[PDB]
Amino acid sequence: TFTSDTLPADHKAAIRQMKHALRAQLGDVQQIFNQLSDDIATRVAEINALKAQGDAVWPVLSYADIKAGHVTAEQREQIKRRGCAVIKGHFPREQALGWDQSMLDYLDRNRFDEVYPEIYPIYWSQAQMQARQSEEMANAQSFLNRLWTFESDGKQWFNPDVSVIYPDRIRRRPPGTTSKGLGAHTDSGALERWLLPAYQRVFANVFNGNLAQYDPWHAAHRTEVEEYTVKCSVFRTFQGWTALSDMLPGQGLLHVVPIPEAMAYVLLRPLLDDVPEDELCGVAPGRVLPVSEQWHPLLIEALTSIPKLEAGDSVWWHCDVIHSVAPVENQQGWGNVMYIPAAPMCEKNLAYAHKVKAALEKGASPGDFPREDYETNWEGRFTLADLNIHGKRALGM
Repeated sequence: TFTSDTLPADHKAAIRQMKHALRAQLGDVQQIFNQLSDDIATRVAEINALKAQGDAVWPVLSYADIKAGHVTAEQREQIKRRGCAVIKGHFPREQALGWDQSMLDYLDRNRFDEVYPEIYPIYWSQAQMQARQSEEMANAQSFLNRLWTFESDGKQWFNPDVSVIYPDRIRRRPPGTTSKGLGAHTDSGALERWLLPAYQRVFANVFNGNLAQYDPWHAAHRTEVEEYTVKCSVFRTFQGWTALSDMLPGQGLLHVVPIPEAMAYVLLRPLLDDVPEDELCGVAPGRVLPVSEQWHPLLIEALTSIPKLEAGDSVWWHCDVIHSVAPVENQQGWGNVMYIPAAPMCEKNLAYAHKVKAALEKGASPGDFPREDYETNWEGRFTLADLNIHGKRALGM
């Protein structure tokens, strides 16, 4: 047919056959697209009404409620409707600020300046690993993972109560920073969204025109997705990060299209009649899937900034959620973040977990990132001996 488990040799030819196949399957894609657009528009309307009232768009939950298990059904519903969430006070402010200073002292101790939106190529600081295997992070990941329908029919697609250690970096942006930011896009695959057999199953109700039956919270088959090698090696239910510093409004902040089903619009857009044969509305090999005003005006107008944050808060967004980082000139305040996602245990993530453990043991850069291995001979590094039981399970040990 047109699907391919790995990068097709001639991606343009594969794209042309996929369009012919799916357009035939859809029958009247334009009509389907208009209805989906109207539905998405109801959400955009809700969002603008909230913004007009100065009301919060991003769902806001207190970590206190997550910890006590007192998040209401209405709150859970809201997160599922918006596809994102802010966890207030996930970690006390002084703990998050302490982590930031701890990592700086770690860098000084190992003379980083002599051996080396500045993204730090460090992964094994005490702060990073302790935050990752903390009871607070575990409670958050479990809660978020459970917003998904992970058990479908007679199969459990993933363990929502155990998330794998996904070693990532930290980003520090001091006052005065001027950055272009990052254009709107989605991760977890680009061309794969259309050509990967697994994604054809995930988005079956999108490509067959039964949008009413498409549920972005249905986990089935997402765990079978393997991004092309031209990259993320794990299945994430939510991307996310913890604020290491307070973050002020308008200062080049994270924005998202708080509509998880927006991906359906993205998937059908290239199938309309104003799209060149070979083109996929900006999608290109080895690049993140872009979302623009040119191809997705309805979606771009829904981009919504995170609200003001205090160090210790954490923000999360569904794996299909479109996000960006607005540009900033002469940034006020700091913009420090520690990236920590939610990747529930499953065959795919267990395979990466074994690799993570080996990298940790050596203090080397994780496979998904550039091979810099700065920490291989650093002192004060988090080691296997520092792992608590939760950390061990998160590493498939």
